[PDB]
This record gives sequence, structure tokens and C-alpha cells, in this order.
Amino acid sequence: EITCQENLPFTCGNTDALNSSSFSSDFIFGVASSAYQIEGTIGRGLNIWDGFTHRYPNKSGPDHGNGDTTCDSFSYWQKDIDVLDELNATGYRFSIAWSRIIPRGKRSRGVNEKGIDYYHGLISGLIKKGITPFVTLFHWDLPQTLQDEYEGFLDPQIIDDFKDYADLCFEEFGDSVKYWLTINQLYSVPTRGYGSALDAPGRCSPTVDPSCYAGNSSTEPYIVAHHQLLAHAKVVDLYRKNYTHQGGKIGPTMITRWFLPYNDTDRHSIAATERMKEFFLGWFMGPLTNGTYPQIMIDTVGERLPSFSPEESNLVKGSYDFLGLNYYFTQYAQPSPNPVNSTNHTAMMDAGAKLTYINASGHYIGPLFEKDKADSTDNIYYYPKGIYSVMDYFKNKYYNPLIYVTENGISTPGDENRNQSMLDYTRIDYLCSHLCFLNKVIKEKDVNVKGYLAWALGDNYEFNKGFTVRFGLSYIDWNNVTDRDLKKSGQWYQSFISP
Amino acid sequence: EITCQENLPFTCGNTDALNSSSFSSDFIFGVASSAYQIEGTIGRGLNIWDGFTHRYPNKSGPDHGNGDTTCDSFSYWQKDIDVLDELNATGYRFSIAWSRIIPRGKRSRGVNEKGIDYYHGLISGLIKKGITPFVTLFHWDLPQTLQDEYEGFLDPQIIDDFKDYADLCFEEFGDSVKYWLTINQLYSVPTRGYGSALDAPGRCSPTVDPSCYAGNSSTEPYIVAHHQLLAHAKVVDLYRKNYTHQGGKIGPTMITRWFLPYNDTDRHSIAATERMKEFFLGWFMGPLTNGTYPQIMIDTVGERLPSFSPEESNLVKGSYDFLGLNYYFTQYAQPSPNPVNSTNHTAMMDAGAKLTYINASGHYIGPLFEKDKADSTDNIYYYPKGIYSVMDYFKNKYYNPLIYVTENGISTPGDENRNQSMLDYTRIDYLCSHLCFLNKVIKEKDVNVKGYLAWALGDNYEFNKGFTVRFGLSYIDWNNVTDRDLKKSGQWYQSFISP
Ligand SMILES: *[C@@H]1O[C@H](CO)[C@@H](O[C@@H]2O[C@H](CO)[C@@H](O[C@@H]3O[C@H](CO[C@H]4O[C@H](CO)[C@@H](O)[C@H](O)[C@@H]4O)[C@@H](O)[C@H](O[C@H]4O[C@H](CO)[C@@H](O)[C@H](O)[C@@H]4O)[C@@H]3O[C@@H]3OC[C@@H](O)[C@H](O)[C@H]3O)[C@H](O)[C@H]2NC(C)=O)[C@H](O[C@@H]2O[C@@H](C)[C@@H](O)[C@@H](O)[C@@H]2O)[C@H]1NC(C)=O
Ligand SMILES: *[C@@H]1O[C@H](CO)[C@@H](O[C@@H]2O[C@H](CO)[C@@H](O[C@@H]3O[C@H](CO[C@H]4O[C@H](CO)[C@@H](O)[C@H](O)[C@@H]4O)[C@@H](O)[C@H](O[C@H]4O[C@H](CO)[C@@H](O)[C@H](O)[C@@H]4O)[C@@H]3O[C@@H]3OC[C@@H](O)[C@H](O)[C@H]3O)[C@H](O)[C@H]2NC(C)=O)[C@H](O[C@@H]2O[C@@H](C)[C@@H](O)[C@@H](O)[C@@H]2O)[C@H]1NC(C)=O
Ligand SMILES: *[C@@H]1O[C@H](CO)[C@@H](O[C@@H]2O[C@H](CO)[C@@H](O[C@@H]3O[C@H](CO)[C@@H](O)[C@H](O)[C@@H]3O[C@@H]3OC[C@@H](O)[C@H](O)[C@H]3O)[C@H](O)[C@H]2NC(C)=O)[C@H](O[C@@H]2O[C@@H](C)[C@@H](O)[C@@H](O)[C@@H]2O)[C@H]1NC(C)=O
Ligand SMILES: *[C@@H]1O[C@H](CO)[C@@H](O[C@@H]2O[C@H](CO)[C@@H](O[C@@H]3O[C@H](CO)[C@@H](O)[C@H](O)[C@@H]3O[C@@H]3OC[C@@H](O)[C@H](O)[C@H]3O)[C@H](O)[C@H]2NC(C)=O)[C@H](O[C@@H]2O[C@@H](C)[C@@H](O)[C@@H](O)[C@@H]2O)[C@H]1NC(C)=O
Ligand SMILES: *[C@@H]1O[C@H](CO)[C@@H](O[C@@H]2O[C@H](CO)[C@@H](O)[C@H](O)[C@H]2NC(C)=O)[C@H](O)[C@H]1NC(C)=O
Ligand SMILES: *[C@@H]1O[C@H](CO)[C@@H](O[C@@H]2O[C@H](CO)[C@@H](O)[C@H](O)[C@H]2NC(C)=O)[C@H](O)[C@H]1NC(C)=O
Ligand SMILES: *[C@@H]1O[C@H](CO)[C@@H](O)[C@H](O)[C@H]1NC(C)=O
Ligand SMILES: *[C@@H]1O[C@H](CO)[C@@H](O)[C@H](O)[C@H]1NC(C)=O
Ligand SMILES: *[C@@H]1O[C@H](CO)[C@@H](O)[C@H](O)[C@H]1NC(C)=O
Ligand SMILES: *[C@@H]1O[C@H](CO)[C@@H](O)[C@H](O)[C@H]1NC(C)=O
Ligand SMILES: *[C@@H]1O[C@H](CO)[C@@H](O)[C@H](O)[C@H]1NC(C)=O
Ligand SMILES: *[C@@H]1O[C@H](CO)[C@@H](O)[C@H](O)[C@H]1NC(C)=O
Ligand SMILES: *[C@@H]1O[C@H](CO)[C@@H](O)[C@H](O)[C@H]1NC(C)=O
Ligand SMILES: *[C@@H]1O[C@H](CO)[C@@H](O)[C@H](O)[C@H]1NC(C)=O
Ligand SMILES: *[C@@H]1O[C@H](CO)[C@@H](O)[C@H](O)[C@H]1NC(C)=O
Ligand SMILES: *[C@@H]1O[C@H](CO)[C@@H](O)[C@H](O)[C@H]1NC(C)=O
Ligand SMILES: *[C@@H]1O[C@H](CO)[C@@H](O)[C@H](O)[C@H]1NC(C)=O
Ligand SMILES: *[C@@H]1O[C@H](CO)[C@@H](O)[C@H](O)[C@H]1NC(C)=O
Ligand SMILES: OC[C@@H]1[C@@H](O)[C@H](O)[C@@H](O)c2nnnn21
Ligand SMILES: OC[C@@H]1[C@@H](O)[C@H](O)[C@@H](O)c2nnnn21
Ligand SMILES: [Zn+2]
Repeated sequence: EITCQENLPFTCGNTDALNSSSFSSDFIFGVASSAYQIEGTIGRGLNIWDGFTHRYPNKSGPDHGNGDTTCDSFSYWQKDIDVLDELNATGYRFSIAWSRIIPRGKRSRGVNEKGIDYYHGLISGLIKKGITPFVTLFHWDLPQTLQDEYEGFLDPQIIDDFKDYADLCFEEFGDSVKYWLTINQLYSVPTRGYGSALDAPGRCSPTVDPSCYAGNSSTEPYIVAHHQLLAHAKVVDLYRKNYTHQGGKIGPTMITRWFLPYNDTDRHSIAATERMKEFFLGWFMGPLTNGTYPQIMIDTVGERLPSFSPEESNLVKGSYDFLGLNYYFTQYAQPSPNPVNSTNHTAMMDAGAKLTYINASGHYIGPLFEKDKADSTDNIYYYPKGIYSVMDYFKNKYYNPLIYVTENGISTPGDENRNQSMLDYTRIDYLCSHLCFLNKVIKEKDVNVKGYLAWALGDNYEFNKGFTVRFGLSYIDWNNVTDRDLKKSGQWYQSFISP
Repeated sequence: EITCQENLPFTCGNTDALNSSSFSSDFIFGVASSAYQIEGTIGRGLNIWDGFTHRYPNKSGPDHGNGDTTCDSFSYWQKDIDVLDELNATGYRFSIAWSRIIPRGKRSRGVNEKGIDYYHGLISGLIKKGITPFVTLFHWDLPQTLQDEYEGFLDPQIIDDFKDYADLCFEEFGDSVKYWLTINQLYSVPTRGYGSALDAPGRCSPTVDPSCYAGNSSTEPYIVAHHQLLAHAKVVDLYRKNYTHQGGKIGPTMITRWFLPYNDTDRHSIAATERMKEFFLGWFMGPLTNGTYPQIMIDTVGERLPSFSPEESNLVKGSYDFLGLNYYFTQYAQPSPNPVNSTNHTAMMDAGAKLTYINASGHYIGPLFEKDKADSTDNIYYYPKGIYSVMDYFKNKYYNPLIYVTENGISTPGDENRNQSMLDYTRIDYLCSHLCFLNKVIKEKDVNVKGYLAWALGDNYEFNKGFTVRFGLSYIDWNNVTDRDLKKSGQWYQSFISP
């Protein structure tokens, strides 16, 4: 019988009590990254994260930091491999920058052979060290030209441009890559990119954020989400019909959260919590497992929710061999009004829920996850049991999928000096506490989870935060980015992997 | 009788001997800038100077510097006005960033109202201080989307997109702006952007520079130059047919140089020198005054030289109310082979001339203009009499045009500390020596020159050099860019203007 801790102090950092041998022998352990966050702009075209961070510098991070040079994994990809080799990792999730291999967006405009060679060398070097690549096609870095020609995922033209890009990736790299992810965290661009405008491309309703160049927070998240699903599904059909000889697997990435009632004896809070599961997870998982959006979304969102044609429904339903599930935290849910006629209405309001980390009796859900120095009541807190609840729910609600946990991690402040930053015991505690619950749900619920990739390999440009926070299991000095030095957490993870 | 010095020491920094009263009362004096170099990316889309400096950082400058933030004239435009007001300048040449007012390139995709407001406020503030704007529509910063859709000026699609952009500028700003420049230095993009790939977009033949993403140095300069001429001319026709009510004037900008024979008693060197005038100046001035390219270009360049249709010839011929002539230096010319079959052939080789600053008897043409620390034999030297020779030649060869000198200036090294940088006596000497000769050619040759705008208002991002050189008459601290402090040269120019 497995017992896992939910509150500090944690004791799961002792590899005598929790280690890779606690899991099945075939289980994959590694780390994750994304191309905008680590490579730098050298050698690639420009994408909407370049555009957004340059046009709206105060949304790039408090430091106005961006991905221009970052940790220079363009130059230092071998040093990334060396971290993975030091860890004895068996998996690495990275993304391909579309703008590196097709700078002009549309494949017929030509490819960047040198860009293709960069990924070929990375892939070869990973395989040579026994590391299985998990490759994300699209981690948000859409070529700027596509955004400017047709507003990117706002238009159905994205579908064919994404498909041609993916086809190029399968053709060039699929002989060696056997695990593909389509779109990172389906929820994120619709809501953050086209709802709140926290993220590229930065569209919203005028009264939501007067800085947005265009948009409609009430409608565009749904359009974008629908096109993401169709683009994803077209790519999965291409993969499975034209690249079956490669013997690989493909899936989307979901951002997952658990949700608990703000007040667990209040029917209204309980209802809000179930609405959140449908609006946050089901928005994408309903289409992926059934070809339709959740009924509560159909009912609430009304004419703002696009329909799938019968052909589209069939394409989207079942369009995965596995799911990449990212998990960071859990929220309490309580009712909230949905003012659809308000000029500042957003799609996120349609769930009719307000989300917190503190429940009605004042209980904070778990340890600190992210401090917000401008407003401490907005701090995020984590909840290790949430990974168990999420995986259990996916097995039960969504037809017992094959799952890889494709991100899980925690930041530490960029104001810490190097010594404090390397003594990242808070990261050991976060990682180990989640891994305890992940082992527990695999054993107790028989969820088909076959790997775990912690966020992040190294310190990088963090979307929305610049270099003001660090997520790496290895430290990078921003004054000289060559080295990636294992932190206490990297050292711990090394021992967890090879106890 | 006016006597001007050609060699150090100069004595023209004494405003008792040379000042604005030396010129006609209506003569305009000021300074110049360009949008990529001064504004920063905040509030605008991305352009090919963003793209080029990010994809090829070692071509942006030795420091890998770029225009991301630069002197932040987006924020500090009023401080630019204050410099001009301190100088008692009567003119200011600046450029409009296409990506600031139409981030998506094509006007039908929408305009950036806030971008338009930025130029409205600058224009209003200049006029309120009695400063005449001279506005460049296109100082090289093409929206990246246009380069990625159709390779920008490589394709005839540029013509209509440039025309719609210019129409927007005339409509929004032409009530107040009465002097417009179309394309900065017609020679520069074809040769540097598509020939040597020193400049955005960075296209060339593979063996010229293996880093270029695509191109053909032998053909593309001519295509690009031809499209620039047609785009320019379409804009001038639009201006003169649809905006005649505004009572303004429009013209192109030329980069001018003088050329002297490397050996002035060698017929081959003399012939190379005349070929250089045709290939460097006539490439554009032949079309602008006659609707045709120079005969030597027709003969040499052959099938690589595009033809104008009769309609196009008519559009281009006479397509200026004035010429903006930029002038920095003069070269000696000697014969050089033109290996048209070589894989590394460039359009610049077609002139059949090698250019130097030292003549056959070892004479350096004038004082140091730019030191090249990697190779001192490649230092540039200036030649004050060259501005007299250029203006004289334009009057005689090109039908007595109205001229404004739209750039003239010199750098000092970015390795100098602030005190050395502020004691920029070398810049006083360069500026005054050219102004002496400019007054001399107006008086002796009756060239219709009506203003002079020194490069640059302030220190900025220098194309190809980053922040490793400074051109300003006012100093900017890169650690805190708010202030623009008049250097010795700015102080001198203040006294020259108001002696
Ligand atoms: C899994 O996918 C299944 C589909 O493959 C989902 O089942 C569908 O659920 C639909 C409701 O979402 C249901 O459609 C309704 O059909 C009513 C019946 O119509 C038939 O007879 C009519 C009946 O009187 C007639 O007009 C029709 O022409 C048909 O003959 C019908 O009115 C409903 O429409 C109203 O409601 C929808 C909102 O739901 C409005 O958009 C619409 O304007 C109208 O006001 C609805 O019809 C659907 O209307 C929209 C149109 O685009 C659709 O094509 C039309 O179908 C549908 O019958 C079933 N299909 C079957 C095959 O069962 C299933 O839904 C879950 O399970 C069903 C039983 C129900 O409980 C749903 O609430 C649950 O979500 C999906 N499962 C999951 C878990 O999502
Ligand atoms: C100012 O613009 C003026 C034009 O508005 C320039 O004058 C033109 O100069 C052209 C040479 O560049 C000259 O064209 C030549 O015409 C020859 C005569 O053709 C007529 O009779 C033929 C004659 O036997 C016949 O085939 C034709 O159909 C006509 O009836 C002719 O062969 C020349 O073509 C050969 O040379 C050109 C290269 O120059 C090759 O490209 C071509 O394949 C061929 O091998 C040339 O014909 C032109 O050929 C190219 C085609 O695209 C053109 O349309 C065709 O015209 C033309 O006659 C005159 N036009 C007139 C009205 O004078 C003027 O040029 C300068 O002055 C002229 C006198 C001459 O000295 C030029 O060298 C000077 O540059 C321009 N001024 C300046 C300063 O540039
Ligand atoms: C978790 O949710 C539960 C269920 O909603 C909360 O319990 C409910 O709390 C209500 C107050 O928020 C109680 O109603 C009040 O009852 C007294 C007694 O008559 C009355 O004077 C109040 O006016 C009020 O009555 C309501 O007035 C509005 C009407 O529309 C409604 O019909 C009336 O009920 C309600 O009785 C109680 N329900 C139950 C089943 O206990 C619970 O609130 C916490 O516990 C309750 C017992 C009370 O001590 C609250 O102070 C305390 O907040 C909530 N838990 C938390 C921690 O918020
Ligand atoms: C400026 O250009 C002028 C004109 O080209 C240079 O003067 C010419 O310089 C040539 C040498 O580069 C002289 O030719 C040589 O003459 C001696 C006497 O016969 C002979 O032994 C050489 O072989 C050579 O002769 C040529 O050989 C190649 C044949 O194809 C050609 O037909 C022969 O002429 C040439 O006489 C002279 N021309 C004139 C009109 O003086 C001039 O060069 C400078 O001055 C000349 C006089 C000489 O002192 C050169 O050393 C010196 O460089 C050049 N000025 C400079 C500074 O380069
Ligand atoms: C968001 O786009 C929607 C749909 O075009 C706009 O909502 C409509 O508002 C128009 C004008 O009020 C109404 O006539 C329709 O009834 C509404 N349709 C629905 C589906 O709500 C909405 O105003 C736009 N929001 C913004 C801020 O522009
Ligand atoms: C530059 O483009 C030109 C024109 O397409 C190429 O020149 C031709 O070379 C082809 C193959 O040799 C020849 O058949 C033609 O005779 C040439 N045409 C002319 C106008 O020269 C040239 O090879 C390309 N250069 C590069 C480096 O690609
Ligand atoms: C691994 O952890 C398991 C408990 O899950 C323990 O039985 C085993 O001894 C540990 N392995 C090592 C080498 O410590
Ligand atoms: C941030 O920048 C935008 C311009 O993009 C401006 O609208 C906003 O007020 C600035 N934010 C703050 C907090 O100053
Ligand atoms: C498969 O590849 C062929 C050949 O390139 C293509 O034409 C066919 O339409 C593709 N199939 C997809 C997505 O099924
Ligand atoms: C608009 O929403 C903001 C936050 O979503 C809120 O502060 C404000 O009350 C809302 N305004 C109206 C008019 O509803
Ligand atoms: C930068 O870091 C690398 C790796 O430690 C080191 O080899 C190189 O000397 C360092 N350079 C400087 C300037 O610190
Ligand atoms: C690598 O992991 C494998 C599999 O558990 C183990 O046999 C090997 O000893 C480990 N290597 C190191 C250096 O830890
Ligand atoms: C201006 O220079 C002229 C010579 O060009 C001289 O006559 C005049 O005195 C000078 N003006 C002043 C105020 O020094
Ligand atoms: C500069 O960068 C390019 C890649 O854009 C590379 O080809 C070239 O060798 C580098 N230059 C030097 C001098 O190292
Ligand atoms: C003039 O403006 C009209 C109306 O917008 C336009 O349709 C006409 O073609 C334009 N003319 C040019 C460049 O002459
Ligand atoms: C190519 O040109 C370069 C410089 O233009 C020169 O060094 C070289 O000799 C040329 N090569 C050939 C094969 O002509
Ligand atoms: C930056 O320069 C401006 C102008 O001199 C000054 O007001 C401001 O205090 C300076 N800030 C710093 C941090 O130096
Ligand atoms: C400005 O220049 C005008 C025109 O020459 C002159 O009358 C006025 O005194 C000058 N102002 C200053 C402050 O120099
Ligand atoms: O914020 C940490 C990380 C980001 O760095 C990843 O790019 C993104 O996929 C994500 N989503 N949720 N949390 N994360
Ligand atoms: O190098 C100094 C300046 C550049 O800063 C200008 O942008 C450009 O128009 C130019 N051309 N020649 N010299 N210059
Ligand atoms: Zn940048």
C-alpha cells in the first residue's frame, strides 16, 4: 500500500523510498523543453512569440525578456544532450520551431535545409545516448507570416499549412522519432492568446485589454480552439495514413488541472467544479473522444460554439494514439456570473466559475507554487494529489487512454542568487510529491501512464515571465549561457532515475 | 571667392567664417534619422531588419546589436524634438515604419491606429517648433510578412502594397507633411540586400555567402532595383494625381558618391570611373530622367537587365519633384574583370571597377572616415570636395534638379568613453568641411540645393555595426537612453545655425 504526502514537509526525496524502480521497467523518465524558450532566433525566421514579445514588451515578462538568445540551445544542443546523459534520462521532449524549418510558413515557399540539419543532429545525438525523443510539432511559435496573412489559427487556412509542415517533419525525422505531439496544451492559445491576450498573438476585446491590436475575447477562443482541433486531427490522419511504416505514435498535449469544490457541501460550488472539468478538459477531450463538444458548452456557448460537420467529427474523434498530459496544479471552483452581453466578456467566463487556491473555510490547497509579488492573494499553490485525480479521471471518463506526462515542474524566483538557485529543495519536493502520487495512481487505478517528463531541462525564457523565474533542473547563468549545471533537483532526479 | 579645405587641419568650425547666413535665407538646416534605427519594436509589427538581425546576428553588428530598443524614440520622441529645438533646426528627416502603421503589410488587413497617432504627435510637435518634416516612406524596414509572402521587392506584388501604404501616409499625414521621400538610397537594398547579403533581407548566391537563405547575386539586384523604380514611380504618380491639393513635393533618395580615377592619366582607370558613375548613379538616374537604363548597363548586363514597357518608362521618367541626395564619401576607380560565369558573380562586378581610397601613386583621398580594425587597408577615407563634384554633376547631367542633402555625417568608435565621444571634433571637421563645399557649389555652379540634413540626430542602431559606432550630433547612453545630449558637434551646429 502506497502512502503519499500532500503537505510539507515531504520525505519523498529519499531515493530509498521512491525511485524509478518503483515504476514499471519500461517507464520513461526525462525532461522537457520548447523551442522558443531555449533555442534563440539565430538561424530561423520570426514567429508570433518574437512578434508578441517585441510589440508588447511588458507582456513578455517584468524584465521585458524574450527568446532572442535565451540559453542558446541552437549552439549548445550538445550540452542539452549532456544533461540528459548525466541524468540517465530515457526521454526528452523538445519542440520543433516551425520558423526554423519553414521560415516562410507555407511549405511550398521552401524549406531551411540548415534548420532541418539542426534537428537531425539533435535527434541523432539523443538516440546515440539512448534517449527517446518526444517531439512537439507546435509549441505556440507560429511563423509571423501566417499570423499576418490570415491571423493564424483564427482562420481555417491554418489547417493545410500546419498539415504540410507536419508532413515535412514526418518525412524528415519520423524514421527516428516515434513519439509526436501535435499542439502543446490545446487550452492555452485560445484562452491566453485570443481571450486574455496574456500570450501571443495578443488578441482580445478592446475593453479586456486596450493594447490588443484586434480581437474578440468572447468568440475568438472558440474559433481558434476549433481550428486547433481540426488541424490536429488532419495531422493525426496524415500520420496514421501516410507514415504508418514508421511505427510511431502521435497525440495532442492537454494542460490538465484538477478541480475541487470551493465549498464541498455547497451544490452550487460542486456544480461549478463539474462545469470546470467540462469547460477546461472536455472542451478538447469531448471532441477527441466523441467528435462533439460537451453538452454544457453547447448549451452555454450557443451560437458562439462552432459545429463539426459529420466528416470533421469523424476526423477529430479518436485522433490520438496517446495523450500528452501536462499537469502543474489544481483549483477550487465556486460559482461566478457569465455576463455574455458585457463588452469585457471572455470565453473563460462561460464556465460560470471563479477559481481559487483557498477554499471557503480558508484552507490553502497545498504548498506554494508561485508567489505573485504584486498581489500575494493571487499566489498559486500546488496539490500533489491532483495528478492522481487527473489520471484517474482520464482513465474513467476518457476511455482508458495511453498517457505520457509531458510536463510537470515548478519555478523558483530569478531574484535568488546562484547558490540559492542551485539549492532548489522546493523543486525536489514538488517533483517527488507528484511522482509519488503518479506511482500510486498507476498501481491503484491501473492508469496506462508510460512516462514522465519534468519541466524543464534547464533554465530558459519562461512565457510571460522572461528570466524572472527559473524552471530548470539544471542552472544556466544568463551572463554566460554555455553550461547547464545540475541543481540539487537535477542531482536528486539523477539518483531517482538510477538509485 | 570661396576657398574650402580638403585636408586636415580644417578651420571651418569657426562660425565667424562659415555659418547658416553664408547660405540663402530660406535654406533648411537640420538632421536625419530612420525608424528602425531609433524607435524600437514596441508598438509595431516585425520587419525584415528585425528578421535579418535576429536570424543572422553576426551581420547585425560585431556586438550583435539590433533595433529592438535602441534609443527608444517610440517613448522619447519629444526628446528628439527637444534636440531639434535646441539646435534651432528648420528641418528634420525621419522615416515612417511601415510595420508600425500596417503591421500586416497589406493595407486591407487593417491599420494600427495607435501607430498612426504616434506619427501624428511627432509631426504636430515638429511643426509647433517650426521644424519642417522630411518624411521617408521606406527606410528599408519592410514588413516581414511581405518578404515571406513574396520575397518583398523581388516580386512585382510589392508595387501595389507599397502604393497602398504610401496612400495611407499621404491621407493621414500629408495635410502637414510637405516633403516626402519614397525609398531611401535606391542603390543599397539591391546590392547589399540581394547582392552581398550584408543587409536585410540577406539573399545572395550560395558561393557569395553560404549563410544566405536563397538568392542570386547576379540577377536579383537588377530585379529588385527595377521593382524599386516602379514602386517609387507608382507612388509619385499617386501623390501627384491624388494629393496635389496638399501642396507638397516628393522624390526618391539616392546614395551619391563621387568617383575619381585611381590613375588619372590611365585611360582604363578613367573609363572605369565613368562606368562607375553610370552603374552607381545612372542605374537609377537614367530611369528617373529618361525612362531607360544607361546604355553601358544595357550592353554589359544584357538579359539580366529588365526592360521597361512604354507605359512603365513613362511612369518612371520624371517621377520626382526633387531629389534627396545622401553623400558620405568618394572612391577611386580602376579596372576590374567582370566574370559573369563565375558562381560568385555579383551585379556589383558588372561595372568592371575596383574601388579604393588610395590612388596609384599612394595618395589617400582625404581624412579618415571609418577605421576597419579587422583590416586597416580597408579603412574608408572622406573627400569634402566630393559633395561639390556630385552636386555639379547632378545639375549638369540630370537636368538641374531641386536637391535636398538628406544625409551627410561620420561615425566615431563605440569603444570611446563618454567624454571622448562628446569631444567629437572629428565630426565638426567632417560636417563643416562638407558644408563649405556645399555653399561653394551653390554659389559657383548655381546648383538648386535648398537644404541640408546631417546624419544623425542622435546615436542609434547603425545598420551592420550595432552600437559599435556612433553617428549622432547628440549622445545617448545605452544604459539609460532617455537623454540626448548635444556633443561638441551638436553645439557647433547650433552656433552654425544661429551664429
Ligand atoms: C456524443 O456524440 C453524440 C452524437 O454523435 C451525442 O449525441 C447527440 O446529442 C445531441 C445533443 O447534443 C442530440 O441532438 C439533439 O437531437 C434532438 C433530436 O433530433 C432528432 O429528432 C429531432 C428531435 O425532435 C430533429 O429536429 C432532428 O433533425 C433529429 O431527427 C435535437 O433538437 C437537439 O437539437 C436542439 O439542441 C441542440 C443543442 O443540443 C441545438 O444546437 C439545436 O439547435 C436544437 O436547439 C439535438 O439536435 C442537434 O442539434 C444541433 C445540430 O447541429 C445537430 O446535428 C443535431 O443533432 C443527438 O440526437 C445525439 N445523437 C445521437 C446519435 O444520440 C452525444 O451526446 C450525449 O449523449 C446524448 C444522448 C445526449 O445526452 C447529449 O446531451 C450528451 O452530450 C455525445 N456524447 C457526449 C458525452 O458528449
Ligand atoms: C533615352 O531614352 C531613349 C529612348 O526613349 C534612348 O534612345 C533609344 O536608344 C536605344 C538604344 O538603347 C535605341 O534603340 C536601338 O534601336 C536600334 C534601331 O531600331 C529601330 O530600327 C531598328 C534599327 O535597325 C529595328 O529593329 C527597331 O525595331 C527600330 O525600328 C536597335 O537595334 C537597338 O537594339 C539592339 O540594341 C539593344 C541594346 O541597345 C538590344 O537590347 C536589342 O536586342 C538590340 O540588340 C536598339 O533597339 C532597342 O532594342 C531593345 C528594345 O527593348 C527597345 O525597345 C529597342 O528600342 C532607340 O532607337 C533610341 N530611341 C530613340 C527614340 O532615339 C536614349 O538612348 C541614348 O541616346 C540614343 C540615341 C543612343 O545613343 C543610346 O545609346 C543613348 O543611351 C536614352 N538616353 C540616355 C541618355 O540613356
Ligand atoms: C458551505 O456551503 C454551505 C451550504 O451553502 C454553507 O451553509 C449554509 O450557510 C448559509 C449562510 O451562508 C446558511 O443560511 C443562513 O442560515 C441562518 C439560519 O436561518 C440565517 O439567519 C441566514 O439568513 C441564512 O439563511 C439563508 O438566507 C438566504 C436564503 O436565500 C436561504 O434560503 C437561507 O438558507 C445555511 O443554513 C447553511 N446551510 C447548511 C446546510 O448548513 C456553509 O456555511 C457555513 O456553515 C453554515 C452552517 C454557517 O455557519 C455559515 O456561517 C458558514 O459560512 C458554507 N461553508 C463555508 C465555510 O462557507
Ligand atoms: C599611370 O598610368 C600610366 C599609363 O598607364 C602609367 O604609365 C605607364 O606605365 C607603364 C608601366 O606600368 C609604362 O610601360 C612600361 O614602359 C617601359 C619602357 O618601355 C617598359 O620596359 C615596360 O615593359 C612597360 O611597357 C609596357 O609593357 C606592356 C605593354 O603591353 C605596353 O605596350 C608597354 O607600354 C608606360 O610607358 C607608361 N605610360 C606612359 C604614357 O608613361 C603610370 O606608371 C607610372 O609612370 C610610368 C612612366 C612608370 O614610371 C611606371 O613605373 C609608374 O608606375 C601610372 N602611374 C602610376 C603611379 O601607377
Ligand atoms: C463579439 O463578436 C460577437 C459576435 O459577432 C458580438 O456579439 C454580437 O453582438 C452583436 C451586436 O450586439 C449582436 O447583434 C449579436 O446578438 C451578438 N451575437 C452573439 C453571438 O453574442 C460581440 O459584440 C463582439 N464583442 C466585441 C467586444 O466586439
Ligand atoms: C543566376 O540566375 C542566372 C539566370 O537564371 C543563372 O545564369 C544562367 O545560368 C544558366 C545555367 O548556366 C544559364 O543557362 C544561362 O545562360 C545563364 N543566364 C544568364 C542570363 O547568365 C545563374 O547561374 C544563377 N546564378 C546562381 C549562382 O544561381
Ligand atoms: C527503490 O524504492 C523501492 C520502493 O519503491 C525500494 O524497495 C528499493 O530498495 C529502492 N531502490 C534503491 C536502490 O534504493
Ligand atoms: C504596458 O504596455 C502597453 C502598451 O503595449 C500599455 O498599454 C500598458 O499600460 C503598459 N502597462 C503598464 C502596467 O504600464
Ligand atoms: C498522402 O500522401 C499522398 C502523396 O503525397 C497525398 O497526396 C495524400 O493525399 C496524402 N494523405 C493524407 C493526409 O491522407
Ligand atoms: C469587467 O470585468 C472586470 C474584470 O473581469 C470587472 O472588474 C468589471 O466589473 C467588469 N465591468 C462590467 C461593466 O461588468
Ligand atoms: C563561459 O562558460 C564556459 C563554460 O563554463 C567557459 O568555458 C567559458 O570560458 C566562459 N566564458 C566566460 C567569459 O566566462
Ligand atoms: C543507467 O540506467 C540503467 C537502467 O536502469 C542502469 O542499468 C545503468 O547502470 C545506469 N547508468 C548510470 C551511469 O547510472
Ligand atoms: C557668417 O559667416 C559670414 C561668412 O560666410 C560672415 O560674413 C558673418 O559675419 C558670419 N556671421 C556671424 C554672426 O558671425
Ligand atoms: C556568422 O554566422 C553565420 C551563420 O549565420 C556563419 O555562417 C558564419 O560563419 C559566422 N561568421 C563568422 C565570422 O564566424
Ligand atoms: C486615385 O484615388 C482614387 C480613389 O480612391 C483611385 O481609385 C484612383 O485609381 C487613384 N489614382 C492614382 C494612383 O492615380
Ligand atoms: C570569387 O570571388 C572572390 C571574391 O569576389 C575571390 O576571392 C575568388 O577569386 C573568386 N573565385 C573564382 C573561382 O573566381
Ligand atoms: C535616466 O536618465 C534620465 C535622464 O537623465 C534620468 O532622469 C533618470 O533618473 C535616469 N535613470 C537612471 C536609473 O539612471
Ligand atoms: C532662431 O533662428 C532664427 C532665424 O535665423 C533667429 O532669428 C532666432 O534668433 C534663433 N533663435 C535662437 C534661440 O537661436
Ligand atoms: O509555466 C511553466 C510551463 C511553460 O514554460 C511551458 O511552455 C508551458 O507548456 C506551460 N504551461 N503551464 N506551465 N508551463
Ligand atoms: O552609415 C551611416 C548611414 C546609415 O545609418 C543610414 O541608415 C543609411 O541611409 C546610410 N547610408 N550610408 N550611410 N548611412
Ligand atoms: Zn529582439
